[PDB]
Amino acid sequence: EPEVLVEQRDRILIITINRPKAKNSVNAAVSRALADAMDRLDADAGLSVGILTGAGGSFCAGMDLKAFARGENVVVEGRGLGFTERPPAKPLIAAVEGYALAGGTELALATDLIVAARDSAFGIPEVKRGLVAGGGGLLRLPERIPYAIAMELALTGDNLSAERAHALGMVNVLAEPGAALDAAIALAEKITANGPLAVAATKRIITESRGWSLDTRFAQQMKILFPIFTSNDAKEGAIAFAEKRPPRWTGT
Amino acid sequence: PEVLVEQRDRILIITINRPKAKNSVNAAVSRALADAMDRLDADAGLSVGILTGAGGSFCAGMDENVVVEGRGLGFTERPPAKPLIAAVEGYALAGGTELALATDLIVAARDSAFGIPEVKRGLVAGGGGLLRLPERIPYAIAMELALTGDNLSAERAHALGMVNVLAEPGAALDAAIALAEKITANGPLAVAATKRIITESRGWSLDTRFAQQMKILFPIFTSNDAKEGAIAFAEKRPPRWTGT
Amino acid sequence: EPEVLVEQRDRILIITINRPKAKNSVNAAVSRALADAMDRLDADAGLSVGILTGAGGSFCAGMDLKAFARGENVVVEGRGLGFTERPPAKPLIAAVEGYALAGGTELALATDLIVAARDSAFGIPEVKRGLVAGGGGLLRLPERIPYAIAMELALTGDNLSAERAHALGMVNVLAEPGAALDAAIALAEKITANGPLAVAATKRIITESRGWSLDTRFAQQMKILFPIFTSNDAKEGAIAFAEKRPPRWTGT
Repeated sequence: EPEVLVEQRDRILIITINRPKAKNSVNAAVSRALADAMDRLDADAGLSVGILTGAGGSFCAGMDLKAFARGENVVVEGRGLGFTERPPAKPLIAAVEGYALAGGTELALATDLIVAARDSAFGIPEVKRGLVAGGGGLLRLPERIPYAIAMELALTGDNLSAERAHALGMVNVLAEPGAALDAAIALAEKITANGPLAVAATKRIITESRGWSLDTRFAQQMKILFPIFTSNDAKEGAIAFAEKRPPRWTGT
Repeated sequence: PEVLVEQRDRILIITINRPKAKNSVNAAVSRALADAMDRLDADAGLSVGILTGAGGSFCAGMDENVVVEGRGLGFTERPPAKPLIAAVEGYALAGGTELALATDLIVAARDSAFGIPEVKRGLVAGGGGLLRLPERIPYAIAMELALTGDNLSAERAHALGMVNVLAEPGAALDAAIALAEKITANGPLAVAATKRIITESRGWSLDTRFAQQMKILFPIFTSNDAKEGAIAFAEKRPPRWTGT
Repeated sequence: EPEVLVEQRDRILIITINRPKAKNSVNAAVSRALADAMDRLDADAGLSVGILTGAGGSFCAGMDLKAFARGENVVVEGRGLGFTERPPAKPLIAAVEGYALAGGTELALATDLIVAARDSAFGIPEVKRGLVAGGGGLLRLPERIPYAIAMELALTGDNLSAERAHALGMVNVLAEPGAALDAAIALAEKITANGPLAVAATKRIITESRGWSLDTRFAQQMKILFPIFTSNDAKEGAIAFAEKRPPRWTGT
């Protein structure tokens, strides 16, 4: 059985970490296959949105430390844990059941949107074992929830419940336990109904803009806006609306 | 006149005045907005601006040279130096949301709504909504709103810390004036320096931030208002500022 | 009678501003003794976490204006108001009773975590007196709570209650009035149970990462992670977890 399963439903790619006996921990096989799945997602013109999930009712207990200690290529150059260091250009949704701990919280945080079972949990317990979270949890956590609560979780290693992460605005949608994938699919479909060149460019600006100075950010944004103004989709969106009918996207 | 301007002691009230087009921005509006922000920043007897729209709507979005270079849609690309409060009624969608975000403080009717629907129509929000929404509410909720194009209610924007004040429908301007009055009561230079530091510090490195700040602090130490504030407090009486 | 009390309780350094008379405001003696205590915290191998508090029902009323006016060296070069310009490497917790105003709010913000009494208050009223908060409150407050609320508070000068600062995510823990210090100690102890090199690097990464670009952040982080991989504590964490017993940390 593949250590990561990949399935297309319409224009959504569903990516499932499949080591439920190892609590979906990330070895080199998972890390390469996540990497390849994101490549696939970005390259395939028939796809609009990715969804990341774990098999068997749990998202991911983190990095496979045994595999790392033995020497597998778990943290891939320019990619990290699967894609922690190079997320995909297209929208990516985490669908979380059970535990998303350590590297697993890091994978969730590397996505754009999180849908989490009401009974699921996150955390970076690394320090409790004399480790440090190095898959970007320490870079992204303080950017998703209040700085001091991120600090607190990082230094204590305490769990952060899905409901608390939703209250703090880290988790976008709370689902019925067992129903996270379905809710993430519903969310993915809303995004998929939108203009794909506009969606991608919109994600890029949100993401990159934190690195842009006050003085330069409008000009940097404009370089990304520039192909939108003359895109076929931009003209279609206006035509359809004025024709009072649904839009038809081509990604051009 | 497609934009009204009034002075109320140290407050400037700037009213988009085209309710027929749901207060959408044309070149007259845009140029007059920019004109009013410059007026706000020039007069040392003004401390705070308020931006509102006439007749139960704030601004519907973009309506012809509407986007003044170096300034944007009225002021989206160079907001004023001084504090600016949006007073929101009805729909503030698309470019109207961007106008609201370009202000510092948002006072909104409890029945008003925000949103950046641009992607639904194969467009991208270019007036700063994508730059500012993620600064104002949690990053992932901003991402969600941007990619889906869904509305964000005034009550939810208030819960997320983007709307400073919920007001009764029809009363957003009055609440905005009360908020402005709480600010015009404070030292004019110290208020202005306070906004400047908060704004610019976003872009200062940890190793330079205090020295960068000290440059702004410097004339406050010797300002007449600093002495007046000290004199007024011991004397247990209200301060009489001069903006020097 | 000394103006800053410093007490060790096991691995916790407790630092008490001791000028209840002057509402624990910072003159040059308090300022230098705060810096000395932060130096002691970082230098002492038997120390893991600091707690900053104020004697007598109040945290700190801010800079001592009478001291500043008579020309005392209150704002120490390279340190600021005690440590506002140079916080310590080890974790630091503010334990807040009564008022933490003006420079007092800025002291609390220069810590990593805030434990506040349910009836305590924060704020930066400077502008009401024609002054400007120069101890970092204008730098840090918009990093702790929603940006436009930070903006609002700085311009109006309004108090922010402990309950509101907690709802906003600035205060980590609400304590019983009069028992802020004990709740800070319990929080310190959770952090003290964790691996000291790992905790120190964790705080470091969270703090510094705010200034690293997207395309350099993982490499800058790696520089800090590097000695964690081969530290004796990472090994001790594994062995202690293997043997199902408390880890015995060495800081190596």
